[PDB]
Amino acid sequence: ESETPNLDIIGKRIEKIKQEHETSWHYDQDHPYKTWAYHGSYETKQTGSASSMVNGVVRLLTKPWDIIPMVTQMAMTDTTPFGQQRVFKEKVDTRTQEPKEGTKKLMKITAEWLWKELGKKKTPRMCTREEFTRKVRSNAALGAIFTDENKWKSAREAVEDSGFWELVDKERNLHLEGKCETCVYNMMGKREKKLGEFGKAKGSRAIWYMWLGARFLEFEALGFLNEDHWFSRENSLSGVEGEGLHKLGYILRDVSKKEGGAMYADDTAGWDTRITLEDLKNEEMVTNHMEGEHKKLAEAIFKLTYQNKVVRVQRPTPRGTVMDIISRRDQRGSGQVVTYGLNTFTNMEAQLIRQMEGEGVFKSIQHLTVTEEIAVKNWLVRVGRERLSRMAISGDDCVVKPLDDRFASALTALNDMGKVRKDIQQWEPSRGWNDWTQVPFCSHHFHELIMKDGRVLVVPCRNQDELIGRARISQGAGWSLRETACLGKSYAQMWSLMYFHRRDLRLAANAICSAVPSHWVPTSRTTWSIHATHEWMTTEDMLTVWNRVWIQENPWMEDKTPVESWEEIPYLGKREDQWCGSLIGLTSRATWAKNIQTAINQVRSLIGNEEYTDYMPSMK
RNA sequence: ACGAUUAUAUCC
RNA sequence: GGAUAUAAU
Ligand SMILES: [Zn+2]
Ligand SMILES: [Zn+2]
Repeated sequence: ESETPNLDIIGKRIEKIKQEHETSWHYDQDHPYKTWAYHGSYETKQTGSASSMVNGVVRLLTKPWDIIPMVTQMAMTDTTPFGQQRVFKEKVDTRTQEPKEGTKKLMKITAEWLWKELGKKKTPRMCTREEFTRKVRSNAALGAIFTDENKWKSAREAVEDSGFWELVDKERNLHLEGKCETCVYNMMGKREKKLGEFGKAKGSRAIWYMWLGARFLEFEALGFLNEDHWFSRENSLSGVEGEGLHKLGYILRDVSKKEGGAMYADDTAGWDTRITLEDLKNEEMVTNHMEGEHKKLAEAIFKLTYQNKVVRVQRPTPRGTVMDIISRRDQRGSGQVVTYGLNTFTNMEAQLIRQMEGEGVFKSIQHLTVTEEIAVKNWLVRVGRERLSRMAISGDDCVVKPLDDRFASALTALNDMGKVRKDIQQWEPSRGWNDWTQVPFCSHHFHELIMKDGRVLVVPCRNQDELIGRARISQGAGWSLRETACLGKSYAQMWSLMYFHRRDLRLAANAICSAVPSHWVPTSRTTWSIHATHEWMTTEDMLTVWNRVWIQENPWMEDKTPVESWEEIPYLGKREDQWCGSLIGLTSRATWAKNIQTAINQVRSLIGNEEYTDYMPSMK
């Protein structure tokens, strides 16, 4: 299970790091790395956090959930080097057994077919520095590894300096030689909100980012997959790139119209970690569709920086905090320019193969019969593009409506490819949904909503406890009321646009809007401006948003007749609202709703003497 | 100091 | 077009 570094590929980098840190370079033999080649360590200062901050306005306005642990245990993640290392031991420090011969044959035939179909109406191309210069956020991370690279205070200042692009040229000229001297990953813990356990916040995932020079070189050679929308639903059939979250239910309802079995949406456990060097090499086949200088640069990124990664990660130790130089050949580095696009690719390929195994196209990994190989190639030819349309795929999240239900029990290939399902035994047959409105996708399910007009909407919907929990906490420490009042309204605005159809969220949302100064306009998470005459985001121009998104711009809404009142906008049926976590019918909820003006007036008085508006007469 | 890819709102 | 905020992979 040990990792075999190629020191002819990653060797010059590890050395350059060493040289810049000679006063501290040691070789800890207490290093915990069981499946990653460890190369050294040196001293460094801890970054990260594990605190969470209370949004007082929302917590005061959501009292019935105080008693609900699925709300109240929500916290920010632990991104300290402790939190990272736990995540590392649990998820990133693992090995996937190389797939069997049959599997590798299935994967290559399917990868090669896929790129030819993705390339029928697109052509790979280099991206431009001007293109990079316009896209990059101005405060995106510099991520400098070497001292030659730590000259700028922002990415904007950097891409407007000749000396930045001189560095980029030095590595660019190496890449065209087949060598790499400077592309090293940084590491951090994903800052997000997770349910805690036993009074401890938990880390979530790893985030790997190279420096801004390297990130351009990625973008130069592979950005075209994103910039030219290769994984659009139009181009790839299976993808859903570019569609927002509210529109995804419409994409699912269509998929459901196909004749087939149940609808399956099995999560893969730690997808990025389970990406194998075979995967990494099937993904590289896109270079077969490239040319000239472009082909060399794309090969350089793939072999020297994706299939040969030098990662630089923090580990707590008794003698302060240290920084390990570790290296892995396989795995997707979360934060590579190709993360979203190439997870969609490989997942498309995976599910297809799983579709094939259910249909009988091949009977066993380890061995692909000369005859069977012909049947696979002819199955893609015959039905492959249709099989792709039976799927909705967003990176590793996927929904597959297969031909029959033998899909559920077709798992030899999926497991051998390393794509182990989460929360189910390796060979436990799969759970499948016969009602598309209950299929999870991009952390939601989707309800068909009949309007008072008779028109139908499809709307996103999740367990309420999940949404209230997240509105009630925030980045930071301690408690806050004024500093996160506009943040509460932001959440309220989201509840009214996406989840207007949950009684509790629309009530809570009008409450938060009523309790927050109406003339305050957010300038950051914790700062704002005050306009003397204008209110911000009134219940009327909230309704303008609801129309603009759900009627005017909704391509599944042929009748563009607006709604004139918030009372026109319907709700889910009570039993469904209840099923999806609503508190109606509980006694705590009734009291909360009756005395809601009393709690609004508390928050008002706690905030101070500002200007307020009642958003509640939208529900009478 | 603050990844890539993306949707939406808002402010300019 | 940018920034801010939220959300998704
Ligand atoms: Zn390089
Ligand atoms: Zn629901």
